[PDB]
Amino acid sequence: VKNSIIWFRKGLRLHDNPALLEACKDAKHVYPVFVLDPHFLQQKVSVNRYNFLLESLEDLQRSFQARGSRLLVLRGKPEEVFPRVFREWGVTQLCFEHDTEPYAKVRDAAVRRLAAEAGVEVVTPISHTLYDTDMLVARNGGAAPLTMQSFTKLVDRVGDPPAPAPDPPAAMPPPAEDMPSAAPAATGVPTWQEVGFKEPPLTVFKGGETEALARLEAAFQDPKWVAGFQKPDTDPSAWEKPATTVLSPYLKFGCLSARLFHARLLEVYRRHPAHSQPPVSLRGQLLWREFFYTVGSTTPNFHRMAGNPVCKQIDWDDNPEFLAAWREARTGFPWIDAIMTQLVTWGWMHHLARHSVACFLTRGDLYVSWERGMEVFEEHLIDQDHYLNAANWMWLSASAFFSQYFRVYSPVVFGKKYDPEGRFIRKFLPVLKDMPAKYIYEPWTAPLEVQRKAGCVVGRDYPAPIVDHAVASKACIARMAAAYR
Ligand SMILES: Cc1cc2nc3c(=O)[nH]c(=O)nc-3n(C[C@H](O)[C@H](O)[C@H](O)COP(=O)(O)OP(=O)(O)OC[C@H]3O[C@@H](n4cnc5c(N)ncnc54)[C@H](O)[C@@H]3O)c2cc1C
Ligand SMILES: [Cl-]
Repeated sequence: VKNSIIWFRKGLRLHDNPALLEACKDAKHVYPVFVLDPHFLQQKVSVNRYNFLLESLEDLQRSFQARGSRLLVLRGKPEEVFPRVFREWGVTQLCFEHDTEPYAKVRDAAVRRLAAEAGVEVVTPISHTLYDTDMLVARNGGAAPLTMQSFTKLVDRVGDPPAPAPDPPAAMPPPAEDMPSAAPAATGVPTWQEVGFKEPPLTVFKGGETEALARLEAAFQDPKWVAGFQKPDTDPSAWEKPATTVLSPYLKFGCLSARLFHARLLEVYRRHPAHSQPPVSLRGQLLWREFFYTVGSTTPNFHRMAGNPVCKQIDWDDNPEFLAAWREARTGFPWIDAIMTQLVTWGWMHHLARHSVACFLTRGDLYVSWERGMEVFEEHLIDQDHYLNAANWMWLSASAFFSQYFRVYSPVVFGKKYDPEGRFIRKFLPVLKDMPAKYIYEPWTAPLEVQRKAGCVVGRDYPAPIVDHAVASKACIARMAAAYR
């Protein structure tokens, strides 16, 4: 008979899951499997992203039960768990979504060999990205493009990406009854307290495929906003209704199909001929995701500086005092400390908001390595993608893709253009809620009668600025110009 296993790592979804469909085809029994590392928290990972993953698994659980099945959350490592359940369940086929990530390439190489030892068929379709990221390198001559212009001219020569796969059947072959490794008490979705977190999550974005589809339909309620989308013209100060889609946490874990997003974008573009074009368009943002995935999967040490052939060797300073003040939201700049607060509370900030902290820490003011700030993002960001994190942090440090270090944001004037009243600051930094808008972005310039009337004395309730931006930026820019020579 055909007993199959659909292995979930990314792509935590039922729509456009081309492996679920193969695993359910002519199958007597289907085993939805997610391998969960029981330790990991004893080795880095906030309770915001892990609970977002757990909520995404609970959404798959309710979706599989509504179709007569059940999600199996197995404990242990894949190399130790799969050889057991292969012969316990009589597995003849193993399906899982393809992953071009470095740890994944090793992990999958190991499982495949084990699946070949047990006479199991391995089917790995491509559905996490838009196109075969390897066909994009092959058609280009054998090398990945290094500019967005050249990549967008490449995908247009390939054509439209594959359409989203059809929905799975309303009834699925359930797991076999009375299997020891499929016991409900052992294969259940754990909560954030049971895995070893003593702190509750504070994010406002819930995980799951159901929430990803609902937030998708909400963004497409106004097709005029979808068509004329220009990313660089958005608001980094909007928090009640973010100026963007906020679909990156769902696209990272796979709760939302990139093929479904692109297909819905083309439907709106066909009825709006004057829609925005890449890279500023909504489709262009998906192409940024596809551009960095193509380059990083073919580039050695992409997540690092040393050994990276595409990164610029920069003598970044080792200054734990500046790094700690930056990650603890105590730099003295309310605009910076608000975004670094939104980082640990929500796990998501606007793209231009992430531009201000990454520039302030690196080539702008503190001259600290982009790897140090990337490690701080890798823990709090609920949308933490390996290739997208690394390329964007090299972008902001003028170490790759970006070479314009004379462009430094002011930790005081950038946010004032969008939010002169400081609504964003008063929300995430309530210690400055009564400060007048004239000194909200520069509290150290406020009079002391003013400071006390508002309950924020600089040096007692809110720290002074750790650096002078005019002095710090002048010194960092000069060193960047020497390195680029
Ligand atoms: C220092 C730094 C680190 C970042 N780290 C991450 C990360 O770990 N994960 C992550 O998903 N994005 C990362 N980004 C990119 C960008 O900030 C986010 O994708 C964006 O803020 C998410 O908002 P959204 O989902 O509303 O995007 P939208 O503007 O609505 O775009 C929709 C989708 O396009 C993709 N996208 C958008 N902008 C980019 C971009 N610049 N690069 C690549 N793909 C993009 C995402 O999949 C996103 O969900 C980083 C950017 C910076 C400057
Ligand atoms: Cl600026």
